[PDB]
Amino acid sequence: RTTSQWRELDAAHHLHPFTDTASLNQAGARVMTRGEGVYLWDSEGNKIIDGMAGLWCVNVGYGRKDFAEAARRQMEELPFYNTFFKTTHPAVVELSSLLAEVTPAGFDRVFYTNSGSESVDTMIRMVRRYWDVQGKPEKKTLIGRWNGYHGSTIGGASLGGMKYMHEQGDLPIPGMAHIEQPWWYKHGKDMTPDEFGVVAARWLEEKILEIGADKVAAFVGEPIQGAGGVIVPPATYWPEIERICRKYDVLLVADEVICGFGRTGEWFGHQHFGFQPDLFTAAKGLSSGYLPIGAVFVGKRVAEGLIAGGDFNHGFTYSGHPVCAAVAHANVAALRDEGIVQRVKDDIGPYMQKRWRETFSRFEHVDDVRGVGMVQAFTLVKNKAKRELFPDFGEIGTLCRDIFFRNNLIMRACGDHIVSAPPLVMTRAEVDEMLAVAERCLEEFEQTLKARGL
Amino acid sequence: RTTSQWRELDAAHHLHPFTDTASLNQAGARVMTRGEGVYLWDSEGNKIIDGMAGLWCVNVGYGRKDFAEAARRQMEELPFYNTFFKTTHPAVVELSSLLAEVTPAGFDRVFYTNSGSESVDTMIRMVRRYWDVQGKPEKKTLIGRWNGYHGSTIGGASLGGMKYMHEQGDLPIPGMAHIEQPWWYKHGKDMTPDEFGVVAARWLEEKILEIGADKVAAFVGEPIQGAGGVIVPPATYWPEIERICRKYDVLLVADEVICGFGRTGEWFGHQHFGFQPDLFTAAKGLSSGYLPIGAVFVGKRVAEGLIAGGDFNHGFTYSGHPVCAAVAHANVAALRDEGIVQRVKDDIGPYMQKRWRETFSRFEHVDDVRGVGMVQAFTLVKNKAKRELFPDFGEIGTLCRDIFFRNNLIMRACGDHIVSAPPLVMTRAEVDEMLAVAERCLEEFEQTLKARGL
Ligand SMILES: *Cc1c(COP(=O)(O)O)cnc(C)c1O
Ligand SMILES: *Cc1c(COP(=O)(O)O)cnc(C)c1O
Repeated sequence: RTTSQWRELDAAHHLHPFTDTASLNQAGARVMTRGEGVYLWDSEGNKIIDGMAGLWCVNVGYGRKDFAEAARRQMEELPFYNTFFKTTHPAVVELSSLLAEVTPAGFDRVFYTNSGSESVDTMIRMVRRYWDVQGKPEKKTLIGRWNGYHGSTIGGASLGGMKYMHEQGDLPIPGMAHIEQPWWYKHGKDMTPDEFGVVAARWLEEKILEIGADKVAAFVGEPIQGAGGVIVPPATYWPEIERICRKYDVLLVADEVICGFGRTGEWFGHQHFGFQPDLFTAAKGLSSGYLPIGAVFVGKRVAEGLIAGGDFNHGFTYSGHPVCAAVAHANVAALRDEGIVQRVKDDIGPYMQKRWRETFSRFEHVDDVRGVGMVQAFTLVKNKAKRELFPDFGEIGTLCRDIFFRNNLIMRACGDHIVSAPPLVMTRAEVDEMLAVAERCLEEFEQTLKARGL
Repeated sequence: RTTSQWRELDAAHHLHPFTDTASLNQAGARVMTRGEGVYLWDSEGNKIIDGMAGLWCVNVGYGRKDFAEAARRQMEELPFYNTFFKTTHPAVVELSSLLAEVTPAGFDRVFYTNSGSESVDTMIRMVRRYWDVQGKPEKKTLIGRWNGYHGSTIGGASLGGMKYMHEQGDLPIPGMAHIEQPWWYKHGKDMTPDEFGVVAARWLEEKILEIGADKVAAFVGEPIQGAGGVIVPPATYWPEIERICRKYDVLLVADEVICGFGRTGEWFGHQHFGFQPDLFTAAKGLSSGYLPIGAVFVGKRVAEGLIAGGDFNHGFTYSGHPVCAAVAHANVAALRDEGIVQRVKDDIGPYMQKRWRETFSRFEHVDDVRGVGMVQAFTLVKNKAKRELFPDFGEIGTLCRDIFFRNNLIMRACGDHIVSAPPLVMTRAEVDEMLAVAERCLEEFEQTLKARGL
């Protein structure tokens, strides 16, 4: 089948996530056919550097033949059985045991789902059920942040702070509130990042008192905001958020769907930033994207509460799916046993962060060069001196994104932020290869900008 | 590694869907280890007849080594790439094209998810977006039915009509309404099923008029209610429902997550009952549960509307997952090319239905014996003549279900309804084997019932 034929059928039959279907079909979709290591190939034979690891998720890289064997094997002995009928199976039990070993102490119990979005919905129902069991039926409001992302279920879309999502579905649903994000470049004023972190955290206390603590169930946040543009909060932020949650008896929830499983060099983002959530949600890197699986890790306090509540009338047919569990188990064992997470912390992470800042810090319209471990970013700005952003935030980002895409480099544009999260197994030489291409693209971007009078 | 050790680890680490964790952990979970055809084996070596096909989903049966090979091949080539970045891949394109061939005309476009619950959330958001595009922002209420089931996301749980789900999470969310279910045994009074079908359908009309039609976006229903107990509506019901929807310009949605992919003998439940929905939701049988995947099949009218609205800000990371799509393609090809669906319609379906009715007709406390294709059921009753149900609906069903499991037969109890949906590939010999066990179990049930208080 040819490229044109694949594009024709896709256009005729397939509706994509977060896309303008009419526009995509007119332009024709790029057809990705093969993956190896940190590279992809499309139907036209182009070799491509995947600086986004699929979608923040292919942490061990492409080409894991042993994962495929594990999946083949499980699918042959027991492709599926449910966990609804007072029933279980070996794959899900073994995964549960292994996860308990790589997660912080006090996270022994896990609830499985198919996606990060379902994980978030599960977490929402869990935190509300918890307060009901505690004898506090009014404590039901969850607080998230503007520009935070927590998936695409009705629940996750509501808890998320993307107005372009809220506007489709009559969202958010009741019992959801939002505070501003800890984006220093925009909101920092004449504060240092550290003093801004305290101020941005205290926005949470302001909202809790506005609503009434007796009505607030939880605060939920990504340790680093992903889809929002890799917004890295100041070091003072999460400790203050935690102090506030504790003061007002509000549950603290980390959404680890992106930061989870080695992304920051720690196993989980909350470990890097030094707070202790009562639950956290996961997916993506849990299986390195090799098969769909998500999870909610429930701390002991919330677990006991749920357990005391009897029946928990929640779950999905494919919860604990044997094949996905078998692959996830192989992935997590690899991340640990092959020293992949440790390598991010000790070796490739520090190297990436150094080289990232050496590469982009010299560009006239790049600023806020940032990142940790193997997630990094910067922002395209009109004038660094005034911290002035381009109008129509996102239009310039698209231009630069298309230049990357044309040059067979995948880095994503989130508004005018450029972000990257490559496979964790990326070599130092691969890191340098990617940056050399990225640098060339920014030079092309800089000239294209000046040449358009922008 | 022994039964005991898996049960200790499951208790210690695993939170299951729809169960009392405290009780299960005390009693011990049943460990399912392997499957072949229509049979399962547990860690204790018991051979089990799976009369529920996993969870209404293992439609081609266990042991498809060809599906495992399709999975392996795809996972080695491209285990994942996203469909977000103006990108696609051959597996999802191929599946989309095959699906268009087995779905009714006018359904050419499909949106992928990981589960039936995500499909329902997707459908809710599409339905509301569609009406926004029409310039009718108040046309946002979706109507479902009491005892309907549409998943376990916050959205799906709210649209579903299970009170016990509503009472956990503060559901339903706004813009949801419910009408009574077309359960003739309970609500039929002195009407014929056909007369009742019209009355029960008209409950939708009176609800629309109570709310106001300009505020009603859609009616959503399972052609046959699954988790509610295989409630089979009279022949007159769906045509009247459809007539009412057209009268009030209300979208009609079939939830085919169970009835889909051959369960009734047609490819889809709505084909059997002769109505034409504007969208329908799928999962389960889409891949015979071999991997998690779901879909929304979008008809031409709504597709046109979504497409006219530019960005559709919705979707999941693993939407259209290559490996899952490759396995679903294999499954759908098998259902068609191996004549499995046709065989349900022409051979095993009629046989099952005849034998089901022959088997359970004689029992004193069994009534409303029903079914179509390879979904069938009956209800345990205190007195047939009065159509008097036992009090504490569900307690007596539990008694009977337990007898089944002690005799290595899986049939589910939904309240006091006993239900069955075995793999579609079940042979006539296997049907008779299953019914011989079940008949024995019902004889024991009548015994104990009479022995300890009818
Ligand atoms: C991607 C993502 C989700 C949702 O995961 P899906 O698998 O796409 O449903 C939730 N939270 C965060 C932080 C994410 O990055
Ligand atoms: C099982 C089911 C769902 C939900 O599917 P999951 O894959 O469990 O999320 C939705 N609708 C119907 C009719 C179902 O039977």
